[PDB]
Parts: sequence; C-alpha cells; structure tokens
Amino acid sequence: ASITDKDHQKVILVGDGAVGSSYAFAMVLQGIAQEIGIVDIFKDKTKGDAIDLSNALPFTSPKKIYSAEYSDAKDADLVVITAGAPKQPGETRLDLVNKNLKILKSIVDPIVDSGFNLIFLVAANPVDILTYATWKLSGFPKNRVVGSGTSLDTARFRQSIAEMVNVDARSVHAYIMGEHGDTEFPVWSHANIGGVTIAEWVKAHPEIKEDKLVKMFEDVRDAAYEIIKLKGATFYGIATALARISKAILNDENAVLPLSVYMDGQYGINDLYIGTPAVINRNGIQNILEIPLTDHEEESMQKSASQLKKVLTDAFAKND
Amino acid sequence: ASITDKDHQKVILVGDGAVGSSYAFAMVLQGIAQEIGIVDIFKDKTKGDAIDLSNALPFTSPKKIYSAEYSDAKDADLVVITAGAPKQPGETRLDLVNKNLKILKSIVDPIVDSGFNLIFLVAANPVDILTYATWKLSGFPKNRVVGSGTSLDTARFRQSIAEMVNVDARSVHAYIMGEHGDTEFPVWSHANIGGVTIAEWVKAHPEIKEDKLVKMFEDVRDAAYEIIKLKGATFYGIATALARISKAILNDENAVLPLSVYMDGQYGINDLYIGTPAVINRNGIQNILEIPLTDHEEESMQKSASQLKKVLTDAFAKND
Amino acid sequence: ASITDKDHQKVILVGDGAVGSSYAFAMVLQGIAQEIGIVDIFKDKTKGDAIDLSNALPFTSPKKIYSAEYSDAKDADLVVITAGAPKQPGETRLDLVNKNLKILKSIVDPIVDSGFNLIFLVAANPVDILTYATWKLSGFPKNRVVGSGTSLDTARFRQSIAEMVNVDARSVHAYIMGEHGDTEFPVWSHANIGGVTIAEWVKAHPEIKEDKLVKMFEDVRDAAYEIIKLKGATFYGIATALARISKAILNDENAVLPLSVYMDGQYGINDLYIGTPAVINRNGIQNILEIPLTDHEEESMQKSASQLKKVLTDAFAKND
Amino acid sequence: ASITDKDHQKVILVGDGAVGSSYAFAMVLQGIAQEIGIVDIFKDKTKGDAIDLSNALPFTSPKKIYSAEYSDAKDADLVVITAGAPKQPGETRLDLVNKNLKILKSIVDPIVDSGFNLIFLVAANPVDILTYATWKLSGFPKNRVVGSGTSLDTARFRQSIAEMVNVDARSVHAYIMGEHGDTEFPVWSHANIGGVTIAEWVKAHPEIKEDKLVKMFEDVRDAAYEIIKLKGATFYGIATALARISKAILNDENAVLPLSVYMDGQYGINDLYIGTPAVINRNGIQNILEIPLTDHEEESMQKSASQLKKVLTDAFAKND
Ligand SMILES: O=P(O)(O)OC[C@H]1O[C@@](O)(COP(=O)(O)O)[C@@H](O)[C@@H]1O
Ligand SMILES: O=P(O)(O)OC[C@H]1O[C@@](O)(COP(=O)(O)O)[C@@H](O)[C@@H]1O
Repeated sequence: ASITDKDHQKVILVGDGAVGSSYAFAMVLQGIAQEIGIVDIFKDKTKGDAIDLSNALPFTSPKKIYSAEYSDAKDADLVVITAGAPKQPGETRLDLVNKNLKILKSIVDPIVDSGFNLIFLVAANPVDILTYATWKLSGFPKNRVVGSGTSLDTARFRQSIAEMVNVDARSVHAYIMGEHGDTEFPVWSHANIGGVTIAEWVKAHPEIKEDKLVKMFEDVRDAAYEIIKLKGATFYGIATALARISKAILNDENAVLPLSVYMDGQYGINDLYIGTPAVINRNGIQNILEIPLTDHEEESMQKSASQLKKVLTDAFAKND
Repeated sequence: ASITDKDHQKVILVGDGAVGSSYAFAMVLQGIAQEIGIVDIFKDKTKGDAIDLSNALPFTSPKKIYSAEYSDAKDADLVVITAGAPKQPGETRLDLVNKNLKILKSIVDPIVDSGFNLIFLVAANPVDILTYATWKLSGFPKNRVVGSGTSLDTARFRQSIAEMVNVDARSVHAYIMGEHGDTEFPVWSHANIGGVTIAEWVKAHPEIKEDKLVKMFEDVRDAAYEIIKLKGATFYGIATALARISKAILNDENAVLPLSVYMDGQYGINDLYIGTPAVINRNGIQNILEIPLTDHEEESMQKSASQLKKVLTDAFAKND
Repeated sequence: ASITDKDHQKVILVGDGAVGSSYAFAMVLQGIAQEIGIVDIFKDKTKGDAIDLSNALPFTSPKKIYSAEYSDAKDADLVVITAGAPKQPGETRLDLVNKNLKILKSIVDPIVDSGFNLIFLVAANPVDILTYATWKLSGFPKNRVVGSGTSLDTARFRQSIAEMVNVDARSVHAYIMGEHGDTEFPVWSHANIGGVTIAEWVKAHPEIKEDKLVKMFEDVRDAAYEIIKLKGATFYGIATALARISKAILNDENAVLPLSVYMDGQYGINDLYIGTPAVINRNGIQNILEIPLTDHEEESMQKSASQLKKVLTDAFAKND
Repeated sequence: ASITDKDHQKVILVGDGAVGSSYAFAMVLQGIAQEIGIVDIFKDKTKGDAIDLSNALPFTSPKKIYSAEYSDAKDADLVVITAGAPKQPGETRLDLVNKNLKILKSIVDPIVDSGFNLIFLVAANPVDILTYATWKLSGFPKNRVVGSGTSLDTARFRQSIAEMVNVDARSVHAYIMGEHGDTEFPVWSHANIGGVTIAEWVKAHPEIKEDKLVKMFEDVRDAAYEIIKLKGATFYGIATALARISKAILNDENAVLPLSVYMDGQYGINDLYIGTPAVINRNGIQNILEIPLTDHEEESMQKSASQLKKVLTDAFAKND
C-alpha cells in the first residue's frame, strides 16, 4: 500500500500565542498528536514556535508541525481554538462577547468551508458564552462543540483540598460548576478524598459560621488575577488541561470531565452553555451527569446560568 | 495533502461537573485524546474548565478542548455521558430510573441526529439500568453501548486484598459482579495474587464462620457513602477508571474489564444489563467471559439480576 | 458491531535489518503502533525478529507484528523505508544515488499498487536525494513524502551544547540544516538554552578566532564515522529519532522538527530536497519555518543545496 | 546545597554485547535510569554504544552513560550481569557451569571490593545455577541476588494462550516454573484469562488425550532455538524483561514476578536456586508465593529442581 501521509490523527491550533505554544509543547511530549497545525494571524511566531517544537522531537513521539491557515484545516481530528481571544479578561462580563465575536467569525468560517467534521474545543474566554457562539456559527451539533471552562477551576480546588491534607491529586475529588469565576460554586456536597467526604459526617457542617473553610475558593476563583501579575501567565495550568481534555476525546476514553456541554434539562437551566461533569469520547460528548445540588448549590447554579442568558442574549445578534 | 483538522480521535464529555472535569484532566495527562468536547447544560463552568485544561497543555500531549452542544457531536470516536445524573444516590433503587430518564433523553437524542456511529460510555448512576436505557433510545447495537459499573467496585476490592498483604495492585486479581452496591458478590472463587488463590487450598474456606474475611467488602460497597461525606467526591476513583476503560476501547487493546455488557445467556439472567468480565476494543465489546460461580455466587448473581427486571421493567415506559 | 480487525493505525517497515529492528523495538515500547508489518528481502530474519518483538509484549501495549511483502501494504497509516540502503556510506556523494535507485524502485512500486495513501518516511541514506527520489516515483505529493535527515544531526549538536553545561536535553535548543554531513551548518544564530543565546550578548562572537567553539561539530558531523567502528551501529540514535518523528505524524501533534521537506522558495534554493525546521501532522507536513540565516549561514545553506542539484541532477534518469 | 552529582539511582551493565545494548536502549526510553555504566572486556563497543545511546537522549529522560570498569561500580542501585556468558547455549547442562564460573569470578569480585550494597540481577545462562553461583561468591544475602529465569518463559506462554484467543497480554495469566528449558512445566492449573480458567470447568481436562493443547509449549521452550537461527537474537524479548524486572526492584513496586529466588521450603526442593512467582521491591525480594501444584506439576517441579543439585553440586568447587 502506497503513496503516503500516515497520520490518522490531526489537531489544529488556532493560537500560537501563550496558551497555544504550551498546549503544543505538551501535545509534543505527552505524545497525543500525529500532525499538528499551528495558526494565529501572525506567521513569524509560528515558523519560530515550529522550528523549536519540531526540534523538540528526538526526545519524543514524532509528527509534523507547520503553520497553517485554513486549507490545511481539514484532515483534522480536533480543532483547538486556544485563546482566539480579545482583551477584557474574564468573569463572564457583558460586551466582551462582542470584541471576540468577530474574531470568532474571522476564524470559525474558514475552518468550516474546507470540510471540518470533528470536535471544536474552544478555550478562549469567556468560555461558556463562547461555545454557544462557536456552535451557532458552525451549525455543528450539540456535541462536537466541546467547551472547556470548569476543568481549570476544579484542578485548582482539588489542589487546595490537597496541600491542606497530604493526599496526592488524582485521588482527591470535588468539582466546580457554573462558569468560570464570579458565579462558581464548589460542589462540597460531593467533596471527597479516599471515599470519605468533607463535612457531612466527620468535619462538621456549615460554611462561614465556624472559622475554617470557604476561604480557599475565595482564592481559587481569585487565583487567576493573582497570577495576572507575575507574567500574566495563567497559561500552563490551562494548557495542561486542554491536553487531558484533548487526550480524552480522540483516544476515546469514555472519560469523566467538567466542560461546558449544552444542557437540555440536564438541570433546568436550559439552552445556555454552562457546565458540569460530563462524559467525552472521540465523536464528541455522550451523556451529561447531573447532580443533586442539595438546596443551595441548586440556587448558586440557577443564578450563574441566569447571568448568562443575559450576556448570551444581549449579544447573539451577528452582523459584527 | 491540504486543508485541515488532524484529529482521528474524538471524545465527547456530557458532564463538565465533577466526574467529567476529572475524566478530562486524566485524558489530558494520560494522553488519550486528540480533541475533547465538553458539555453540560451550563456554559460558564465549561469555558472555565477549558481555559484551565487547555492551559494544562505545555506539560502534555496537545489537543483542542472547547464547549459543545450536539453539532460538534459527530466526528466523534467516543461519547462519555459522565454523570448525566439525577440526585437520588445509587444502589439501584426504583423511581431513580425516572428522574434521569428524561435527562437521558434531553441528551441522547441530539447526539444521535448529527450522526453518531461509535461507542456510548455511560457512567451515570444507576448504571446497569441506564445503559439499557441508553441502548433503547439510541437504536445503537448491543455493543457500542458500553456500560460501566463493576470497574470501580473491583478496583476497590483489589486494594483491600492488597494493603492486607504487600503486593502491588495490577498484580492482585479478583472481581466484583452484579451491579453497583447492594447486590454485589465478590468472586472470591477466582481471587488471586501471584497465581495463588485465597482460601481453597491455603487460607481455608468459609465466610462468617472463622472471624476474618468478608468485612472488607462490607466496606467496599459501603465505601462510597463513606466518602459521600468529605466532599461527596467519589469522583477521582471513577474518572481514573473511565480513563482505563476509555483508553481500552479506542486504543484497540482487546482488553479485559468488567462493564455492564448485555447478557445473551452469557449466564442465564438474560436481557438486562448487569455485568461481568468482558472484552472491549475500538468497535465496541467483542465476547463476554462467563464464570463458574460455584453454587453460591451463582445465587447471588441470580438475585442481583432479578432486582433489575423490576426497576428496569417498572420504568421503560417512555413518554417522560 | 461485528467481524474484526481493530487497528486504526498501521506502519510498514521496509528494513528488518539494524535500524529497522530498532525502530521496531521502540515502536513496541513507546507504544505508537497498532499493527506493524516487517519487510526486507529475506524472510528468516523477519520471522525471527517478530517472534522476539511479539514476545516482548506482556510488558507493552499490544499489537500484531508479522512479515510482509506488499499486499499487506495497504491498510497502512505510515510507511517507513528504513535503510532501504546500499553500501557507499553517506555524505551526499554522487553515484550512490544510483546503487539505491533501483532498490528504491524494487520497493517503491509495489507499496503503491496495493493502494498506499499516506506518508512515506525514508530514512535511507543519502536522505535528501532520496526523498526527491521517493517522491518522483510515487506521484505522491510534496508532503506525504517526509524525508528525515537533520533530526539526527541536531540531536547530537544539542547534546554537546549540553554536557559542556549542565542543562538537560529537551531544554537546550539549536538546529542543524542543509543535509547530512559535509555541508552542514549549525544555526548558532538561534542557539539557546533557557531563552538565552550563545554568543551574541554573553559568550562573545566569532568562530575560529578565540580558541573555544566549532570543534564540537567538527565532531558532530564526524560523529557517525567514529561509530562506524565499534559495531557500525549508528543504529540506535537514528531509530529513536524515527520514533519521535513517527509519533508526531500519526499522533497529529502539529509538532516542530527538522526533516527534508521540499522548498518552494521557503529559502531560495528551490526544487531540491534539503531541509529545515518544518511542521508535521497526521496528513503530512503543513508549513515550513524559514530562518534569518544571518549572512553566513545563508551562504553555507546556499552551497549545500547546490551540491545537491548536482547529485540530484546527474541521476534522476530512471531506467536503472 | 552545593557541589554535585544528582543521581540517586545507579545501574551497572556488565555486558555491552547484545542483551546488554538492548537492556540499555530500553532503560533509556522507558526511563528507569539516572546514570548507567556500561562494561564488557572490550572498550571499543562501549564508547560506541554510549555515543549512540547518549545521542538517543533529546527524545528521552536524561542521564549519563559511560564505560566503566569496577571503580565506577559502587554508588550503584542495581547491577545487571547481563550475559556475562559463555558459549554452550542453555538447557541447564552440566560443565557449562564451569566455563562461566571463572568469567563470573573475573567480574563478581571487583564489583564487590568497591562497596556494592544492592541487588545483583544475573541474566546470564544457565540462570538458576548461576545465581547460586553469584550468591556464594558475593556473600550478599538470600535476596539481593535476584536471579531471572522464568520471566521469559511465561511471557511467551502468555502470548500463545493469547493469539489463540483475542485477549491482550497483560490480561492473560499463567506461569512457567522450574528453570529455563528442558524441565519446565506450565502451571496450567492456575491458567486464566479474565478470571476464567482453562480446562477445569470449561475446556475439559487432559493433556495428550484430546488432540489440542500442550503443543504450544513444546514450542515455547523450543522457542529459543527457533530464533537461534535468524540472527541468534533471543535478545529483545529478554532485555525487555530485564527492564520490567528492573523497574520493579528500584521503583519499589512490591510487584509480582517469577525469578529464581532461593527456596527455604517454599516448596520442598530446598537450597538450589530454581524459581516461582515471588515478590520484589527496592531492597530485594520479600516473600515467595508457593503454589498447589496439583499432583503432577508437583512432580515436574520436583524433577527439575533435582537436575540442578547435580549440575549445582558437581561444580561449586571453586578454584577455577
Ligand atoms: O506483573 P509482572 O510482575 O510485570 O509480571 C509480568 C508477567 O507475569 C505473569 O506471569 C502474570 O502476573 P499477574 O496475574 O499478577 O498480573 C505473566 O503473564 C506476565 O507477562
Ligand atoms: O486489566 P484491566 O482491563 O485494566 O482491568 C483492571 C481491573 O481488572 C481487574 O478486575 C483484574 O484483571 P487481569 O487479571 O486480566 O489482569 C482488577 O483487579 C483491576 O483493577
């Protein structure tokens, strides 16, 4: 069997800026890519980041890394629109959803005409808003548009529930839901290490009336800002997440991960993107786990998912 | 060869809540995904969990992680409906099978219309019930609907048969069968470390009339509840299982794993989903190993698989 | 879903001699192959090298390894023509390009008729010459014919820029360009460890007028010959490179690697194969990074790429 | 904290011939060594095999590889006497135990004087005989002298019990015991895939009176000879085993592996080395699992372990 291009995986990066360059480096070492295409409106930083990354191969599982546009854009198995991103930070704001939504067109339309047929994976803030955005333009169904969000707020959470105690991460379970900052509510009602559970039977009850808890998610959600100093680089933690997430869909792991899905009354919030522990495989997401939120984390959810449906509604008015 | 989207793996997570966010993190690091799409009825927690996970990439094998709906839902190679989950806990109850079964429609129908053609991987409790559920709506054959179950009760079991002795996990063999809690019966009749076997030749016989055994599965099946305290987070152990399981189908490993399959008189229980050590590869499951259950673990099985066929029957009555 | 052959990766080795047997061993352990087919004009060394490699599986990610010909030659995802090699050594000589070019026909034609549709990956010296050769017969486009070259001269370079200092490899950046021996010029003008740079700001300027440098590439390019003694085995270093490279295309990593690409005025050398830091993914290569060579490494390039265009021209005269 | 040599692992290879060069290549890629020292009575093949292996590092976890003698011989964490080997093949013969036993002195004494304090790992045939040999000279206790043997006869066995059926290796359990060829007896009485068992309940009983079985260990133990043709290279399968085994002791995995241990009435064979499924960790072996051999595999054992105690006795008469 003859003339070639042995891939049978493809991934397209749409930002060889920070997050992207890192997503790249990981995808190179963790070894989850069989040809990687790197875009962003420059070309210089991409012939550079390639002749580096591609040098960084005799110590890793081989591929080919280039620089793209959107011709080399089909043959893909994943597309990652990693910080196809505007400038007003995050905390699902209002008019942010504008300054993107044309640099979300300028790059969603031509990765479609060539013959996309995969999963989009938009980690480009504000996320929840965005993946609804990335949905509506693409025509692409209620899963192939995978969001992101939650992933990098739980990973944090975990590793403060961590260091408090001794237990390794990857043991230690608990989520975050809603969006990404300013809304979030830790599902403490789940919260476990080792099959245990924090404060129903053992560590006792409330949050604010005891001295101890909560404090450490008043510095998980604030934990971006606190490194929107020393570089600006909330850029590792995320890229290393877009890799877990990306290895999961594509390796076909029938995994478990929080990521802004599409909500059909897999709560009662419906027709936003906001997110939750869902299950992702090659095709896209298949089945969204829903959570007894107690009575309070039900509220907290209900008033996240409301504050989108106002930034999601004042903006899906396309004609730039 | 031109315009792009190098994937050739795809995974769709349907709950970027707890289990999902974790399934995600793993799939990012263990490196089994080539584009991951993250859903759940929010959008906020998903643009968040993405711009984290996708940051968490320069230290891992690259992809793209987004937020979905069900358009970006084909191109998939796996779908993981990870805690597409209602609120009454687990122990295959009765009416539980209702409060889901519409948030199992609200998310099974649109991951079908786009053109799903893969394996479903529902880890969304109660499992056994559910994957029959996920079967009947999908039309999708008696394997492509992979269940879950058993996996996270054997992994526990193993690691108490473990710590008792010294032997590493991954040595140490023994299963659990039936469902998930309140029915289970450890196949002690298999039970080995090192090619040995526990209590036919060496460690002597019965269970309850000696002092020693059993006790430690009276705290494997109870081992969920005991961390339905300290968080609620029976959320790591599982996600790390949906990864083994997910790497297996998709990497095409012709593996061995317990997971709620479909029973044709691969016992005599037939036409539930309940489960057993079966064998899974890219396509789906191919061949279900059946076990000389002795005379007692035959009974125990027979009366698990009965207690579904009453929760499975009082509920498959679809029209919400 | 029924009757089987779960692969969805395929790799065909066209030399179960040295380099090949090693490429094999790696591909077995690093775990980048889902069925491997092994050829070379014998059959004995291949039923041998298989019933070894295939034994070397309970400690690795499973597949199937056989012995081929060119019927079992489609279904492939990569073909590696690993030392489809004649006897006059390397340093892109002249008439070498003859003694191959019929054992490059004897094996390129029948891996085409069966229905090849992938990437060729020829690491069979002289390389640059060869992949133009492997191109012209195949009809297969300007990427699916991936070369090799450069990879194993940079990896060396790196690990002398290394041991001098302390810094690990995989940190340490710098390339080699041109071909493979006797032409090469290290892009010192890039050359960095840690974001630093060697001798523009810190370590001062020239090469030959100071005492120190250069010396250690007068023993990188000579570093083949110096192990064309103690065995002849310039056979590990390379095979471990065909693995990085091979994992890259196929895993779809949108990577960065030097490998003889095809030059369209991605310099001004055009219509040879000579090479540079390019970017490779499943499909083939997508986008070739080009380098400000300064004023001298521009010359050095220009007079590599000239010395082919004389061995490339005196020989593409096919009719054996 | 100052002036350096960050290792905290050390491994010494005592044959940079075939098996060794391979053990090396693996230890380089699987990444289980933090400085490797390579010996064998040459020096040429070792400066060669190093300036290859050490080139084969920008695609792997860094170390330092040299060429030794026995000064650079302490600081070690393991010593592997990999084919410190004479010429009459294997099948624990008689006088073989002579032609070694002085090239087992010529190399055991000086890796002792420097201040060895670890595990010996002799995979140098005949093994069983040898590790008793390597014991008696060293003074080193009844575990730190780890043998080898069995490992590469079970791995084979497994992968014929395999290919017959579909199940991946690493599932599939069953051992081999005794020595290494011409004595061996498969513990079929254990023999399982998936928790099942071959021929007590399902596949029916005897061996020779049915047509089917046995045949495929009449070509596991003969499976060396059959590649003592096509090269001679029973050299991969083994080296990839000395890696599993070596990662196990040193990573401290409290693992399970067959390897010629020391038998105290962990049967009734006592005071040979012959072997069985034992358990190995950093220090050495801790606890040897013993097996209900039925009534026949008891005999077969008893008459392996007898045929040493005649080659082990006619030779431990040291004074060359
Ligand atoms: O688990 P390790 O120690 O690597 O043993 C590997 C070999 O051991 C076996 O004898 C089976 O061991 P387990 O049943 O405890 O997993 C053989 O089938 C494997 O190839
Ligand atoms: O080998 P996989 O498919 O990963 O199964 C993992 C689990 O399976 C087991 O039930 C034992 O499987 P094997 O005896 O074939 O190795 C449980 O002990 C493990 O944790």
